[PDB]
Amino acid sequence: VFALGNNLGSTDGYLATHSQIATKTSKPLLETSQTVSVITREQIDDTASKTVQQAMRYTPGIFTGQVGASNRYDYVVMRGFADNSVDNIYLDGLKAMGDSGTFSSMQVDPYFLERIDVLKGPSSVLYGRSLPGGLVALTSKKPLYEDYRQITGSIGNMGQKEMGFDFSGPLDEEKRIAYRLIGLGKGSDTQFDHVKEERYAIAPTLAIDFSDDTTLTLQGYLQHDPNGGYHGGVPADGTLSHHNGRHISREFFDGEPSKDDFDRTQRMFGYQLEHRIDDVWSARQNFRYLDSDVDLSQVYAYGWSASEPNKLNRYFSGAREHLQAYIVDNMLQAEFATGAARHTLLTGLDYQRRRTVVDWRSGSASALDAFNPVYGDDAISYFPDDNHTRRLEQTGVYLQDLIDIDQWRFSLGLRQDWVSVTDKNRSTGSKADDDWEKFTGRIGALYLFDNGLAPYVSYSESFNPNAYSDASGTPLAPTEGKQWELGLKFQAPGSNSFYTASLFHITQENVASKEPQDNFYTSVGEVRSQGLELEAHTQLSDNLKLLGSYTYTDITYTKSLDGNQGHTPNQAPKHMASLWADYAFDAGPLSGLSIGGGARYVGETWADKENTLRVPDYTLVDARIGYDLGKLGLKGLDVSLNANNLLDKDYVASCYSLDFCYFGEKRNVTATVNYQF
Ligand SMILES: O=C1CCC(=O)N(O)C/C=C\CCNC(=O)CCC(=O)N(O)CCCCCNC(=O)CCC(=O)N(O)CCCCCN1
Ligand SMILES: [Fe+3]
Repeated sequence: VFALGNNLGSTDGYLATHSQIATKTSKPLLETSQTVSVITREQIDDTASKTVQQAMRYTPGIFTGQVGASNRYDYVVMRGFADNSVDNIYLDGLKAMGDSGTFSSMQVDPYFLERIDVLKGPSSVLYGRSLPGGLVALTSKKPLYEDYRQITGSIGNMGQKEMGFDFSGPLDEEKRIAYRLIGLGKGSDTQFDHVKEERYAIAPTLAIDFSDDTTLTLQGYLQHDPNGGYHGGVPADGTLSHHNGRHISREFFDGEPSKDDFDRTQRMFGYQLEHRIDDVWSARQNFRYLDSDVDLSQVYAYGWSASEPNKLNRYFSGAREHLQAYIVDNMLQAEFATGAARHTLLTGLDYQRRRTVVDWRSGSASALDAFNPVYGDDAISYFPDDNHTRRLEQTGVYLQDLIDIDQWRFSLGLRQDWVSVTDKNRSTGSKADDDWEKFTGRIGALYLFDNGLAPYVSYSESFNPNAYSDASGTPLAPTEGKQWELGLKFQAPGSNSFYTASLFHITQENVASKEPQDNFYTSVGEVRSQGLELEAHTQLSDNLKLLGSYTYTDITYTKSLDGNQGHTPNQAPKHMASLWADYAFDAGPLSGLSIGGGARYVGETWADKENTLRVPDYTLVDARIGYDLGKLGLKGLDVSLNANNLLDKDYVASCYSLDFCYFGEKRNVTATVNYQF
């Protein structure tokens, strides 16, 4: 029922059957001509992820470690495209609406979600401004039409506090009206010294059934991060090498406790409206408005001091940003048939308007003795202020037809966009003002075999506004992703196991490169990613579940005046592989017990785009044990005990630069308890 803007599959533990992220209507994973991965609530829960970015540790084509063990932002690197990777999250069908050009990027706390879909490659024909990596859609919890009431509390190493509830049920006699109220306060320290994480989040949801054929859902999300944990980055020289014989803490705080602040207040409001006209015509409208306050004040290590032996330079950055943004998507779907062809035709109009105000401050601070340092001097030789107002408008009209004929399943997509990005410098009084029309197209064919085997070709296209200056101080013409993808999807009919293989080849044009001392960017640049993703979910018995993934990424600068042509980028492991298992007990003394575990393997990261040194291929173990002490005879009460990186390793995640390497997260430990009623 409905299926326009709805997934409507069946999840069985770690595997789902349908997804619309590649479709904007429920189409089963096995018939869709794109690379989709679903991360279930159970996957997130069992695997003890604290972050959207953490959830996808076990997913092929995804690099989790762009900024290492810092839970401030969600850096998801899809197929080795890391430039812009914060701008990749879609919430309940609509863009997150952050500013990857300021500090105002959002975090959706997994507790509020129940499902993560992930699409790969150029995904713009339905979504618009997007990356050639792909994108990630968070389907949050919706109202349940019968009482579900649960409370949690997790304690962990690193002084981790979590406590949350999730209440839902019908308010109505006729049960046409249902609600949901999620909420969670959440503390933590981090491995890092003098950093504290906080979050306080609530989420009311009200779902109404007016007719049999019409349903309006009302959405609200308030989230307060009074502290942002850690976000610094320390040099290659004392991490990858020894720096004069010693080489930095796994807890090293490059900042200043005196002057350490991160304050993000996320206030969202929206609705999803669904109306069925005919058994042919259904139309949906999704809207969201966002309002976010970000206050930063960080002092950070930028490379070694010439004049002091074992101390780093420290520079200040400070922000007060208020962002306003609203996005709407209006769709119109005809399910109809014409001779043997089942036409599933969508036309769509989406509009998003964003406006950021930014007050940026910066300067010099004291240097810091990198091994066993002393804190206390916190004056700043400020630089000039830099205050902007950034606007962005985006109007999108798109049209899509899924043709079912015999065993063939065809996807056609066409989209027009009209973008307008503005950057008024309030300090200078100078405003850059650029407008763009670009046209994207997708085309995807797949034969479904009666045995449940399905090859598919697919060609798709991406676009996104450049983040650079036209050596005239103007936004450059936007970057363009093109993809050939070939793949093989398979599921025997009486199995609960699913197999994906993807061959991809993605070129991305007009990416900002220049002559090195010369500092005036030109847009003739090109990046080329190709490879093969292998993803496997398998049931053996009712208690056994498995995940296995393999990823080969050949990413190159096909053009760069940087001097880096033929240079493969940093933060892009050529190979990657992961595995996860979970065993429960049917009957006997161990019934209600679930032991689980797996491992992740990352390949070699380059520290720099000139490719001067690689980063140790690191390889981590995650484990857990859970007793549903409901088998004792306390029904609805259950405990989990999880631990990540069981070998408590001190590795670096990756490096942006040689001056900037990010530490891998240490052994995280959970113990958590749940009652339901
Ligand atoms: O090294 C890192 C990770 C990467 C990083 O923070 N960057 O500077 C930029 C690299 C990644 C781009 C992904 N975008 C974001 O994470 C959005 C927020 C962010 O951290 N940004 O860099 C974007 C802010 C735009 C302003 C440009 N930079 C600054 O004002 C100070 C440096 C700046 O951008 N900072 O946040 C402070 C620099 C301190 C380094 C601590 N963190
Ligand atoms: Fe930054």
